[PDB]
Amino acid sequence: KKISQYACQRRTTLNNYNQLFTDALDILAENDELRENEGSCLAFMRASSVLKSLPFPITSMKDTEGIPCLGDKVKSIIEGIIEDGESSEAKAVLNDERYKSFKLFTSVFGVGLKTAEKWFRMGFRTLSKIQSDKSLRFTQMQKAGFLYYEDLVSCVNRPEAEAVSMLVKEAVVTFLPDALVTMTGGFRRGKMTGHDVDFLITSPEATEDEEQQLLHKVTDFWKQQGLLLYCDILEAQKCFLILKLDHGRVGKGWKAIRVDLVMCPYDRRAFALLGWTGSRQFERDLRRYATHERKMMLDNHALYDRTKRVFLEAESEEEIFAHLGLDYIEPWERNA
DNA sequence: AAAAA
DNA sequence: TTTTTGG
DNA sequence: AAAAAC
Ligand SMILES: [Mg+2]
Ligand code: NA
Ligand SMILES: [Zn+2]
Ligand SMILES: [Zn+2]
Repeated sequence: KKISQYACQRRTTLNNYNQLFTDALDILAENDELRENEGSCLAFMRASSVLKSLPFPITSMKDTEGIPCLGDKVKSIIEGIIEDGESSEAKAVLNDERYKSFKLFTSVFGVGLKTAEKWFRMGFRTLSKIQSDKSLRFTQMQKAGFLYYEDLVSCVNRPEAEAVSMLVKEAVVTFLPDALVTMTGGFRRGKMTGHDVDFLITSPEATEDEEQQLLHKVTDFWKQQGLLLYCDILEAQKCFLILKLDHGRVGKGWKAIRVDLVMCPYDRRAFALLGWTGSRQFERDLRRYATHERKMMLDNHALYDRTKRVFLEAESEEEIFAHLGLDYIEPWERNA
């Protein structure tokens, strides 16, 4: 059948038969992100995403016929990999000094595009030279990023994610006993690793005040146990944390783990769950499909119909998919 | 960079 | 061709 | 301004 240009109309499981092509496309996309070429970045991310959905490996140029998001530039890259098993374009990016510096600097929690560019233009090339510099001033986020660097750069596995789930649930039910805690992100899509562990917290009986106070109560509780290594609460309501995960719950005997908690009103739980499950590409295409194909607006809180001038209600992800005129895609099929 | 407008 | 690309 | 998210 006809492969859609939208990730939300494709089933993308973790069994990628085209990793040789998508690893090269992911490097080219990352370079364009670093060079602030948003458009070329998006074109390589879409091409990589569509190849990830294929139930077979590309073995010839003829196999690319009728596949969307594969223009002339992308087909040249695929042709080159079929030729000798390597991408000369991706190899050049991997050896580029700006690309190497941007990957290294942005690997620090609290360092993005602007700070990485600033440090590179100052002549810095290593994290050791940045940390030991007497003139540089670091944000509270960067201080935590450097202090827990080794732990944060190693990836979180499923036993660790589960151990964190237990800590989150134990803390949450202490203040809201009827609260529902769901692991979202990559782990909900079936990944066996991740950079962090994400949770959606919601309560069917909590008041507007109770809902607002929960993340402050849970983080104060952890601060008292000496488990809160970093905390930033944002406006729903969410927090970006670093938690101390003791070895015994799954050297120094503990591991720093990046955790994100999202508190949402009970009614909006389907929109939040859908938004936080991801992948990033699946979310982008859901919103793009809603706008361009249905004249609808979708976000983590709601679904709005621009023609009917009404907000559409949903108690489940299935209901959101049905409002959009999409076949339901399971979370493990959203790895776009 | 690719597809829609 | 010019505009959009999550937002 | 910057970073943090899927
Ligand atoms: Mg995650
Ligand atoms: Na970063
Ligand atoms: Zn996260
Ligand atoms: Zn909204």
